[PDB]
Amino acid sequence: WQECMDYAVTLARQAGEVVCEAIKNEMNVMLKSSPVDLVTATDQKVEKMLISSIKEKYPSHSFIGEESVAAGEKSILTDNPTWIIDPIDGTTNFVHRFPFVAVSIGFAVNKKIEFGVVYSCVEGKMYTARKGKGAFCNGQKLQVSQQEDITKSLLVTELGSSRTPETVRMVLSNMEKLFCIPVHGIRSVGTAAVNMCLVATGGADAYYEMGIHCWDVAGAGIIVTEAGGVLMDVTGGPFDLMSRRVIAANNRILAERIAKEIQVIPLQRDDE
Amino acid sequence: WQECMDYAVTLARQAGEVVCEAIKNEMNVMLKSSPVDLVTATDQKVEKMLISSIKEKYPSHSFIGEESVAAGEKSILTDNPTWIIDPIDGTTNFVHRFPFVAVSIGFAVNKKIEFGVVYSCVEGKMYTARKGKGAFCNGQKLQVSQQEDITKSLLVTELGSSRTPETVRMVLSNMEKLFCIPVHGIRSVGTAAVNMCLVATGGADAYYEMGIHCWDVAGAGIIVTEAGGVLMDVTGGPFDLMSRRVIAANNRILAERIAKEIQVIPLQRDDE
Ligand SMILES: [Ca+2]
Ligand SMILES: [Ca+2]
Repeated sequence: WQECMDYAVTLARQAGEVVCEAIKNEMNVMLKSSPVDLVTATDQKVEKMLISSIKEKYPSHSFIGEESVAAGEKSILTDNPTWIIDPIDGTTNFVHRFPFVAVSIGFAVNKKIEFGVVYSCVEGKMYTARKGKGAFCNGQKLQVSQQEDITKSLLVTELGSSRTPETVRMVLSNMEKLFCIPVHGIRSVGTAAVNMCLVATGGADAYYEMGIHCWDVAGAGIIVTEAGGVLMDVTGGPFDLMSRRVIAANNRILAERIAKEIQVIPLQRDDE
Repeated sequence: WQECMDYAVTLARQAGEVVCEAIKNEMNVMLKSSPVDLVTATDQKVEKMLISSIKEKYPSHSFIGEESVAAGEKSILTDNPTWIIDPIDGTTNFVHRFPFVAVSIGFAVNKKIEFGVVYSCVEGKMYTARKGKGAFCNGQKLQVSQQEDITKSLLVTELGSSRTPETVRMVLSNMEKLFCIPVHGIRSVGTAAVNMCLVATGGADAYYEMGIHCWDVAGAGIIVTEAGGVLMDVTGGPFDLMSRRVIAANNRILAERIAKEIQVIPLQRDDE
């Protein structure tokens, strides 16, 4: 695994260089499933780069990538060394030049995540973690916050990709329950990976969301657990990479409390 | 006014250094009017520092500061040279080490903002604007985005300091109307002054909020207009620095469209 990991880091860093030049040029903005689900030619270009480079040195391995699944590929995770890639987490941010866009590379062996690389381009911050070895941002070790009281916590979440009134009302209703506990506040920078990395640095205490996909959270989940945090399903049960739901918190006390307060939204899983 | 402005940029960088050393330490958080309305000793220290230094060089000048008003001073704006200060915009972010924290200085003469300085401490980004002279971030000229189509905008807003069931429901109800137009998304970085500065850079298209105060928006408002944007009331009327409500937008087509969808919350003015 370490050989794979340091290749992943040189790859994440050059894919990030591509994204950072592209953000300052004109862009072709295209639509995937709706007027608000967006893709650009840079997304597709970076995933092609990443998957071809990895196949070259590791032909035996599997790949789950956002744009590949958009081009009809499948997201079923098997025990084979799988690379789970999102070339640009933050495409809406990227299109707008809102300054938070990340490349996320997650690696799973036996359906368990072994390492994660998340590179935030505009900030120039590389976050990395390998199981048992700690979580880092540009060499500095990270640790989650120590907060255990929900009325003193700062949470991060997103409003989601749907615009169906009933799903939207459920998202907002869940934000209302949390907000009125009361919590100190809720933030949204626009990318699931960066939201989870801010939890790993201790800047936020918890992140929760329903509607994400495995490629958005694969790389950052292990940066959270290796910074001392916790991953959990919104049922309060164990985290399932393919279920489209995640609570990533500094500790089990806040995660359980968030799960107790929010209601599950119906969604198709990534392996269905 | 240019000498005042050169001084004011020196002060903001100094105060900003105080805030950035202070963020790395343990803090005693105090409460003001509710359990989510926070203040720390640094808020007060940086504010008394800013007013002492300016009052040394400029003894005829008036001041509106957040903690000074919290200490019984009055928020009235007259045609006198007035410095409008918030020592730390983003106290809740400061407390959690969530990295968007700003020092803000607006200077008004004849009740009109002449110049404004906002220093985002943890990023090391100094934003400045002088009427008729343009807005800059660290020496780089800024320009708002060109978007005139609401269904393709990215908006920033906050969830507000109130936690009264009714007000929270109107804030979220207003947010649901805009979300469902649709728009591309909504972000919240935790501070009025940095949210407005992201509109000035073209990274977001508009910012709206009700419940803010004249010290939160005095420094950043001039930066948005000198970058090519407009400030307006949520009612569509003229922007009033004391009415607790603002739309800072790239242009009047987007600002008026946002004013159409959202409903006003009754608020108690700053000058009463
Ligand atoms: Ca993506
Ligand atoms: Ca403040």
